[PDB]
Amino acid sequence: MKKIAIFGSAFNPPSLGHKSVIESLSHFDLVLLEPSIMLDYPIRCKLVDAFIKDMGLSNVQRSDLEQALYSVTTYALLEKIQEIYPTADITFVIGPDNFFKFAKFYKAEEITERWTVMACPEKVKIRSTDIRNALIEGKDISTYTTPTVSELLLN
Amino acid sequence: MKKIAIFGSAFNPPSLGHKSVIESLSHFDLVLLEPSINMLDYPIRCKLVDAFIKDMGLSNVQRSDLEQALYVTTYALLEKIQEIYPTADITFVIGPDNFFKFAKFYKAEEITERWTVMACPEKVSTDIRNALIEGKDISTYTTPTVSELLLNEGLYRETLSGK
Ligand SMILES: [Cl-]
Ligand SMILES: [Cl-]
Repeated sequence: MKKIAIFGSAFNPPSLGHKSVIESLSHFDLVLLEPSIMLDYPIRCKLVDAFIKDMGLSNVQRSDLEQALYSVTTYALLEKIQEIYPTADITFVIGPDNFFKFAKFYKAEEITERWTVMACPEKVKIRSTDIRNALIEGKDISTYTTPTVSELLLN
Repeated sequence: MKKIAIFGSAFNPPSLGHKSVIESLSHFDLVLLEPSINMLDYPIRCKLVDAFIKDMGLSNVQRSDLEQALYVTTYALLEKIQEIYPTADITFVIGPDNFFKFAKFYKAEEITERWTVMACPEKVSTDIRNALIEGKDISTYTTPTVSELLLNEGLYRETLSGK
């Protein structure tokens, strides 16, 4: 791996919103989906695994760096992935909202000395709260996420 | 081709700081350097950028002059680039200083709706301009052919337009 992108999110649940970001990253050697430590962590991990299967994109894997680090800061996460892959160049994938407020992040300056920070457009716009509310309300969520994820959510 | 990164800068003059950003973009199919419009005249900056590209020896980098053609906000520039390469995915590249000032860009939010924005780390131009005016060594600030052109034409120290 030379170019590694790491995309942290609640993935609560993974949605077509996340997919619209992740599918833009085909030029990276490895794209790591790191679920943050309401759906509990083990279920979110299973949902992310289903999501990855559904997307069928060769460069995407789930990462669990927060598990050994466990609050877990972006800095700590990037430091850890850099230690695992010393020869790689690391890119942190962020939402635009956080991109605009990055100066407030713990060790923001230090991050910008070491690593790339990338905001990808959210071409599909879906709030997690809206999906989880749809589940409670009993409405169809098949167009909100990928098929295996939706099957797992209903169960 | 499919992944195109655009890096705008004054390139006034191109430095090892610019190189540190551009060399991180090997994963893009094409990287376009767009010089913007103590400011050296645009055609001279273009000449420096051409030498800089040759010096870096990175096969995916080209100079682009679409700003000259539009004579220009980032928003307008990206719209034009998307027009020229309609099937490409475009990423706009900035360094840390513009990164923390990005909200101030014209239609910054609309940019993020349409295109990827990437802030690359500075691992390594105003220091060069200062060293040239004072006769100090610049060989550690820029690439060899750029240094040659800066000195030979008396850029900054004696002229800004070469006229
Ligand atoms: Cl989420
Ligand atoms: Cl500059």
